[PDB]
Amino acid sequence: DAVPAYPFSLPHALDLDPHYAELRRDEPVSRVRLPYGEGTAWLVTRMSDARIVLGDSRFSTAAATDPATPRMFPTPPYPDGVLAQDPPDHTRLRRLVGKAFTARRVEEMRPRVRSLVDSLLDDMVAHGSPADLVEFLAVPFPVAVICELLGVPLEDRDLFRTFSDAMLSSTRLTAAEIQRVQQDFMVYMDGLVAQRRDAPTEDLLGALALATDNDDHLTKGEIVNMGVSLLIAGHETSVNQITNLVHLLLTERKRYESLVADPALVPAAVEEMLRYTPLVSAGSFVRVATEDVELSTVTVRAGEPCVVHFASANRDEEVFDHADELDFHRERNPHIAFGHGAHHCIGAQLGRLELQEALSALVRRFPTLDLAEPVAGLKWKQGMLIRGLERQIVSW
Ligand code: HEM
Ligand SMILES: CC[C@H]1OC(=O)[C@H](C)[C@@H](O)[C@H](C)[C@@H](O)[C@@H](C)C[C@@H](C)C(=O)[C@H](C)[C@@H](O)[C@H]1C
Repeated sequence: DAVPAYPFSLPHALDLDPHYAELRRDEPVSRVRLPYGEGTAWLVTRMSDARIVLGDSRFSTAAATDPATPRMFPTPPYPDGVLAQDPPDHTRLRRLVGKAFTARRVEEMRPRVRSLVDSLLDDMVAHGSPADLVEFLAVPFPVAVICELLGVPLEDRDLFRTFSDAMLSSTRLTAAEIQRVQQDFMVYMDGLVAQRRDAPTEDLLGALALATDNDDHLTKGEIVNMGVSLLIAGHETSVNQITNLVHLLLTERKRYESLVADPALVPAAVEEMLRYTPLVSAGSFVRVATEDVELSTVTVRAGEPCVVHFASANRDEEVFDHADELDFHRERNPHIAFGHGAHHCIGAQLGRLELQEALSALVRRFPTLDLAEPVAGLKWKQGMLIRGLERQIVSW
């Protein structure tokens, strides 16, 4: 049609396309053509609409498994995936692993997690300035945590990192490359679960194995694919967000300075930068209206698909004052960096904990921390549904 292509542009660093501000003011629900599937979808750019699309049972993610449905990513959605489940099947699927992810149990991890951080910043003072924060902190820290929590051997890091990168592909890989990797990841994760048949374990793969035999409502696909989801998300998010928050802090170095000063403002600064950063480069897993639903400016009809831009909802000038600006002293922060509704991030407390502990340590032990490579040459990941840096050389 004359419906525009979404994404609107190749992304630049952590910058928002300014069409998002235009769309927010004048056309906050707009028709867009997603890179894969057939047809058109409504793009949702404002906080109130995002909350309805993410929040209401009249929007179904399961309805989007149809290969004809528009989507951000080459492969048609895996039907046994958590994102493709609607409540109440979705609620039952999430109860299998949720206990592990409540703010209470995630708090219980802060000791082990801080020790791990210290050990790795130790190995980085040993190598000496300048060093690559990616090599020494951003990758090994979240990989260690999700490995211990799930029960995944650390010796498999290169294996699951390669699979995980492939499956967050936007334009870098083809549908058939990604379905291939998906099959391998399923068989590998099925393999690890099966090892707990006559040898149960006190870890989440432990729980996923007991479910295969003790639970009659959940298919083995769903249970095993859950293992894949936690292992992908459990390193892919935090690894990129550490590089992203650091990039935000050391470019306008006033922010890092201001945290060196008051290191107890780090929990608030993490929430503010979570609001400010497009971790999800563009759009979202799609929701299809199953009934007419009224958004701000339009009634989406049954069968019409919708896609949200999280980073755009988190720049809504009707919700956050001075949104175009990072403020660590904000009174309220009702951001949706972790989504909303049924599919609200399960790992949100873990990712909060890992971002909190990484930035605390750095601000406290490295007050001299600065970018020891040019901003113009920064190797931002290309052709993936998420943003982050491949390398971040820092001096102290
Ligand atoms: C800074 C860290 C993180 C951010 C910004 C983040 C962001 C998000 C967002 C926006 C969603 C919603 C997707 C949607 O509804 O379309 C989500 C879902 C999810 N996140 Fe996170 N996440 C983070 C950390 C983690 C961690 C540490 C894990 C696992 C250990 C994880 C696992 C998941 C899973 C499995 C889902 C899908 C949940 C469902 O479909 O019910 N995330 N995350
Ligand atoms: C369109 C962008 C989205 O990607 C997708 O839907 C991907 C195809 C999913 O299969 C990815 C690989 C799953 O592992 C998720 C469980 C990862 C978790 C972090 C998210 O939900 C994430 C926010 C995700 O929704 C977005 C990146």
